[PDB]
Amino acid sequence: LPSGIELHNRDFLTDAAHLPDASIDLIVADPPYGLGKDYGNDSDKRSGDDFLAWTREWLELAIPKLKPSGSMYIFCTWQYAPEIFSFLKTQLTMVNEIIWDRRVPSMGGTTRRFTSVHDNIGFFAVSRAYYFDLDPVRIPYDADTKKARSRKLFEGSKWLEMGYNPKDVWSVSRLHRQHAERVDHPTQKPLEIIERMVLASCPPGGRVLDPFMGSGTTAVACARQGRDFVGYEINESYCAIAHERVNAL
Amino acid sequence: LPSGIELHNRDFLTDAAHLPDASIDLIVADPPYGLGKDYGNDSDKRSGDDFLAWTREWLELAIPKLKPSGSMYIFCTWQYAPEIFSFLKTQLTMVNEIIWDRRVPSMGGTTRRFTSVHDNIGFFAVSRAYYFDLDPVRIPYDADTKKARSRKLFEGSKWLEMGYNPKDVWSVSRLHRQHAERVDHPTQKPLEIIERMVLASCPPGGRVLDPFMGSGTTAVACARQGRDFVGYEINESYCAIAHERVNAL
DNA sequence: TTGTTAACTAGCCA
DNA sequence: ATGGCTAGTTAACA
DNA sequence: TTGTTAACTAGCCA
DNA sequence: ATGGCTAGTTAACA
Ligand SMILES: Nc1ncnc2c1ncn2[C@@H]1O[C@H](C[C@@H](N)CC[C@H](N)C(=O)O)[C@@H](O)[C@H]1O
Ligand SMILES: Nc1ncnc2c1ncn2[C@@H]1O[C@H](C[C@@H](N)CC[C@H](N)C(=O)O)[C@@H](O)[C@H]1O
Ligand SMILES: OC[C@H]1O[C@@](CO)(O[C@H]2O[C@H](CO)[C@@H](O)[C@H](O)[C@H]2O)[C@@H](O)[C@@H]1O
Ligand SMILES: OC[C@H]1O[C@@](CO)(O[C@H]2O[C@H](CO)[C@@H](O)[C@H](O)[C@H]2O)[C@@H](O)[C@@H]1O
Repeated sequence: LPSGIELHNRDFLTDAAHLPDASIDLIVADPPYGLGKDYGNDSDKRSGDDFLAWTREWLELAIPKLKPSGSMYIFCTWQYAPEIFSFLKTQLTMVNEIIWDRRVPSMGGTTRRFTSVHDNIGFFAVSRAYYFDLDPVRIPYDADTKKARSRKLFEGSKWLEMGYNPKDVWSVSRLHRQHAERVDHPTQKPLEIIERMVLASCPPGGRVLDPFMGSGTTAVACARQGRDFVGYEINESYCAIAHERVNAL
Repeated sequence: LPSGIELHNRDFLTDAAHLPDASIDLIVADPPYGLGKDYGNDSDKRSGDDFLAWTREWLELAIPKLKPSGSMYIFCTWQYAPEIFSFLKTQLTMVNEIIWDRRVPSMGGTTRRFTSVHDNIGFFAVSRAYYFDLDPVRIPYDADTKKARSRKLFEGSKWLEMGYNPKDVWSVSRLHRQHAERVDHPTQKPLEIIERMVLASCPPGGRVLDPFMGSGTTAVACARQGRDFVGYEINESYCAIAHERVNAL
């Protein structure tokens, strides 16, 4: 694999010790949500106080690995977001809560509540001096839409000419099973979302840690965009897929 | 003043005794977020532990008013939601976390974080047997979309023939100052989303409590849908607007 | 145009 | 305390 | 077609 | 301690 792409087929909680502290620029964490999915293991078969307990366990291993300029995005479900976010706010400062609007709702058959269509992303920072560069993640307008938004009072503004902030709600559809990007993983994440996080919060060439990389989506994002990557995945097939994904760019 | 609609220019926290315990079917709470706004008072000038203590205070007076079949929606900001939702999960059960996608981002000037385009809403219930009816709030398809979505596998399905679950992300644009629904209030909530709350979670004839009603958006929703309403707002200018909005029906 | 499917069924009754 | 049966669930990829 | 604005800048310096 | 100054911020209503 490319230079700084480290794919470790190891359990993160037993191998984090090997990771030097204050050595990571960004953590992109998409840990098991506690939703009972089949990852080839029981990672997502915990729930309630056990899952929160386990979530603190790995969080405490990972946080020290952050450089004083580093940041972290952590995916979770509204079912455990308040407790997780509350805990992280005693360790880090929360810069943002990003809502990933997945467009395609979860199935089931319910009629007694609203259907799930968002995941929660918590954007945290070690200190007020965190690295964040908006320019590479700015969304430029097409011609028609730029014409619709332009006004004398805005002419020349950066948001208008270079592009606008993605905001705290990211509308990006889940990857259909037949989507070109899809691989044999149950909980894949659109590269679009992961790349944005990598480009705005990791200095180019910086190091990004993904404690539970699955298909190496973060790896791919770091490969392109030129950034370093350390990642752990217990499932060997996932580690496999990941290598494949990174050895195709 | 229509019958069933009752409006008060008082502090809820001090008049809660007047509200019989277990008399309300739904609480639509759009309380101060803790963001520095000026409602003619300093209610939104609290922050940190001081905001949350006040938040959990009025919450403790409101909850016992909910009948066993009751439910609640509480608007809040990501900056205090994890704490608020964590506290409420110890009292009630959380059925959903609804994201209000405001569409129009907050202004300021930053480039150091993601701009805000969502407020948070916690949907809670006293008991597992909470009232909830989706049919009044199903979103029907237009000829074009129904055609795009229809497949033999889905033909005859309630969600296709009648309309879909609005989901837990609600993309409804904030009300522009020049919008015909806009009245002189700094933080008005679109009736579209308040009405949805009233329709799904309050039986026709039920009583709705809004402890910080502001401009009366919940009063109007109930009036238009045949629900009873009780509301509180310490600012009389706002209270007058609420009278007007209700009376113009 | 179409087959297919994706991190987040649930209330009864037995 | 625990299943299983039912009526029920969408946007977008190929 | 264009004016205008909405629940949530942020760091520096005299 | 405290303004003030800076570079800077969008979709949609009328
Ligand atoms: N202790 C552990 N160490 C490393 N990986 C783990 C551990 N426990 C669970 N996992 C993996 O973490 C992954 C969580 C997934 N959400 C990762 C998905 C990944 N973001 C993707 O886009 O493909 C699963 O594939 C698990 O197998
Ligand atoms: N103790 C209190 N009792 C009643 N109202 C209060 C109290 N404290 C603050 N408020 C009001 O609560 C309101 C909160 C607003 N967000 C209401 C807006 C309302 N949802 C609307 O759509 O117009 C403000 O108008 C405050 O003045
Ligand atoms: O408020 C529901 C919320 O609680 C969670 C964990 O945060 O589950 C806990 O509470 C449930 C209450 O219905 C219990 O069923 C469950 O056993 C307990 O762990 C989430 O499941 C849910 O989002
Ligand atoms: O700090 C950004 C600041 O700009 C404000 C201040 O009024 O307003 C925006 O909209 C105004 C109405 O025309 C413009 O005059 C102003 O230049 C523009 O930035 C607020 O939205 C915001 O706090």
